[PDB]
Amino acid sequence: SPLLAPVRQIHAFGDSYSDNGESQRLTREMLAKGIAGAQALPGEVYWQGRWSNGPTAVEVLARQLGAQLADHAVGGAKSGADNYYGWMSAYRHTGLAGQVDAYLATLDGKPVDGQALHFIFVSANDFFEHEDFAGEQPLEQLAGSSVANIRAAVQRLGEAGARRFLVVSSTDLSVVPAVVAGNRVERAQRYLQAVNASLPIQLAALRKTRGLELSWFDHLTFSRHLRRNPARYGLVELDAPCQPTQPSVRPACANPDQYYFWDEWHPTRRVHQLAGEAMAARYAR
Ligand SMILES: CCC(=O)SCC[N+](C)(C)C
Repeated sequence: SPLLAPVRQIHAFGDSYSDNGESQRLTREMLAKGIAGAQALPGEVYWQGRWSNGPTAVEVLARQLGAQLADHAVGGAKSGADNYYGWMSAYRHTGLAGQVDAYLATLDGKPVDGQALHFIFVSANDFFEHEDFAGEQPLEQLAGSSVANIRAAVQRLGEAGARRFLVVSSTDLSVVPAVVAGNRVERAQRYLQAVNASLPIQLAALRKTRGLELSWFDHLTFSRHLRRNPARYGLVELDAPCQPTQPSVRPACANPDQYYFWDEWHPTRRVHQLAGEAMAARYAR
């Protein structure tokens, strides 16, 4: 199958797996304004506003493709309007649907770039918020909502003029250290299988109806290759965070590039690099 056409501009939408500074900017604005419950995100033990110790995967992807990046993703973002952090809603809707809305409002009349790649990577916070705040919805129904929400984002961007998309699957929530510690490995498996079975069917139907260029990145296949043969990728430690934060911050491991996880939820820069390189692989430079 032929490589897809080159990419010169990316518009990225999603959560802390893509965020390159928005949760930092937004939370300082929320702190300055006095919004109740606001905290400085991501925190002290993170690199330059990323929720990791280096560039996120979409930033690597942009580098790999020779593209410029406008990264609208916000740490904590859910697939609908709002954030894992409920207190942000008093200031901005920073979920995927919020990000789409702000991107389209910020065009200032001008058209959508029909050549820009619209990059969508979200859903983990749907599961985390459900599990952390005792959500009552069955997981299959939550998965349904996540899927609807993502499809609706692509439909809305398409309606406004976007033509090119890369949508990332659920990551393997089942091996995230926070999920292991919460004894929630089976819930994560069931959730991520339901999103990843359904989403690509919905996206294929939309891609055909609206004549889109839509690529699907299966992040679970990707992390299964990394975790089955880690020495091949220079990785040694697959389960412990390099930078513990929970219950409290402790000293970082000395060899973070041999680690899969930076904190209890987020991958290291080395995993982000590998993912961004893999994501670039269906596109011509
Ligand atoms: C995990 C994908 C994200 O955006 S991190 C946001 C906050 N949390 C406590 C790690 C869920």
